[PDB]
Amino acid sequence: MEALKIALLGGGTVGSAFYNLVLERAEELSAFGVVPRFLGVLVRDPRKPRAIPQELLRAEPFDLLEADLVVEAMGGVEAPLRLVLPALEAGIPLITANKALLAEAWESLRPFAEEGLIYHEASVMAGTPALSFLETLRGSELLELHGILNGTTLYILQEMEKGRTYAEALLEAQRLGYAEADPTLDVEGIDAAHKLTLLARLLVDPGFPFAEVEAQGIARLTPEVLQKAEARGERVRLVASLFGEGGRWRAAVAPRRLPQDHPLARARGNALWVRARPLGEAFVTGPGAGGGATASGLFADLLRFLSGAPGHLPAPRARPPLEEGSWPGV
Amino acid sequence: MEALKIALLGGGTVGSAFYNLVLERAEELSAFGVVPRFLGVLVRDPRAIPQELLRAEPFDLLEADLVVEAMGGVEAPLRLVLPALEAGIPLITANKALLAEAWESLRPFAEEGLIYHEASVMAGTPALSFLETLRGSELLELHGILNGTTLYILQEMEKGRTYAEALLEAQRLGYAEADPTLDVEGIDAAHKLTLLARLLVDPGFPFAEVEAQGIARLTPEVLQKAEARGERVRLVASLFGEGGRWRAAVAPRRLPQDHPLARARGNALWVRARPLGEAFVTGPGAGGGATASGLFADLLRFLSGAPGHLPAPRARPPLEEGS
Ligand SMILES: N[C@@H](CCO)C(=O)O
Ligand SMILES: N[C@@H](CCO)C(=O)O
Ligand code: NA
Ligand code: NA
Repeated sequence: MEALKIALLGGGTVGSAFYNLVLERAEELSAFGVVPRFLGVLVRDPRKPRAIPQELLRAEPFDLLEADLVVEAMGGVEAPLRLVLPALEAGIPLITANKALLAEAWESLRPFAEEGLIYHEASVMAGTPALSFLETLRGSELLELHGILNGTTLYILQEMEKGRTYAEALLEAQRLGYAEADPTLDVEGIDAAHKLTLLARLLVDPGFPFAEVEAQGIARLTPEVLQKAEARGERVRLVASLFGEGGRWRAAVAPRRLPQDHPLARARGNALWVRARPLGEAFVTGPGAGGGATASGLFADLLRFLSGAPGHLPAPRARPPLEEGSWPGV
Repeated sequence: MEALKIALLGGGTVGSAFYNLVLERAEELSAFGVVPRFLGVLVRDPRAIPQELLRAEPFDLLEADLVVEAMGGVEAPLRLVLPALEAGIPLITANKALLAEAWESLRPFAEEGLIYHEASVMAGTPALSFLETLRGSELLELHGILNGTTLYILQEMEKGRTYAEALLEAQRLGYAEADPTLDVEGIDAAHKLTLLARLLVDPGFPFAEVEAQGIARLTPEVLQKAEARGERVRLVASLFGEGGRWRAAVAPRRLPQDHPLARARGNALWVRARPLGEAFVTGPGAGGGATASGLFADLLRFLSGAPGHLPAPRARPPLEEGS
């Protein structure tokens, strides 16, 4: 019964949900010969009430190099980057839900992702299978991908359909723990753009640049626009699309007018829809935000690791699209 | 650059789609530093594979890097694959009957990461990888539509087609097992359910504990009565706790018409789990190209250095006495 030494960066909603899920499932972990021990938990304010023992809280960065895993849920990009690099350089894996970090700091992190050191299932659609879904879809050649990747904005549109205001729905989504610390990221399409980038890199181009995604959000939408779409037989959603234009992959995020019977329109959670050759049309859906939903993703990766599987790899080379693709905007 | 020496067992619709997919996608493989080299294709009936590669009799597998099996049956493929597994050679298979019935012999190799079998449930639609990620949570209930032939038949009988006429149409389309009994009496669903249970909740789950029935009581009139009640009938494979133990069943179920499982056009797996919540995957569960996508996914999984599909490390406790 060896120690599994975990350094946890972040003690907010996700880090806490993680810490507690680990404790609750500690029995399950003995089935691999380990007992989880947290070396420490990086938090901003050690005085806040928190379901993590005081004795483990760290206000300043702590040495990571004795850890077996670093789990990162601390927010931002540059700071987590500088903290995880020394661990990665030492061959310590990282488990993360940090889609901005992966999207924006890929020059530094790609070499370690290539070595199977980075697990990030929870960085897209939380614990809903998304990266594992695309790992399987590698069996085919991608024709087109369209996803509703951002939970906060799905929630807002679902509530506006029911007549609720933008502002009301937003505030609710922040209370549910769906929104980013900057909710602009959610509502302007940027969070969906981060996630789209990561899907592109896994599936078709390991160097795909975040800056190439063309993103717009939901700031022009209102209950009246969604009610006019309901009368046309349509639902408006924020959709992240990857498709071929002139022999190159084009990535875009934008509101789209969907037929109301489409899988993407009827999904209650977040959703990822793929057409690929020769499989055909496949889709996955589930909760794409929240503390528990995200911790399920991080824990799934912890189990992937402990089972002996490596992390999520980028696509082994870039390849061009098989066909010219094209949903209608609002 | 290394040669990947592949022994393919089966030259039917699946074997053939797989052979052609591997050669068509040989550039994809060279991005892992390999070149695919088939040793031979074992064939039952002496298709879209060169005649010179066909083998009417079994061939030594021990110099293979990988064995791929899409032969069907149990004991014949088992005896052909076991010497390879004993030598540490991995197996990629779509053969759900084999895994469900010969688990006493196959489990120890599955536990060492030598068996890849995504294609064995819902073909190349993610099902085993979906549950691998769901292990982050604990299962409360699982329900799937795991057989394509019976989904086709029910869908056609909704439209007023008779059982026999839909089954023949399913047979032309290539969905049905060679004996359609395995489809229509729920057995094929019950093989697949067993495999899902062993991955997620109990690595010793016996195929014999699955309580399976098929679609033989169903007709166009029954499905129309269900439609008038706002329901669809489907053949559903369920996994749920009852008095402290996991139970597995296959049977026709009256579903709400707007349920994800009722609205799915292909196979579907629907789960509630703690703390994730409700998740769902759907896509084609049958067919040559669909199956071949699964087997090739597994090949790429293997070549990237990831092990095969592991059983659950230990039986898990049910959280809910459901139904
Ligand atoms: N703000 C994100 C959180 C989960 O990544 C969302 O709404 O999807
Ligand atoms: N006969 C099976 C093939 C897929 O394994 C079906 O109908 O689902
Ligand atoms: Na995910
Ligand atoms: Na599958």
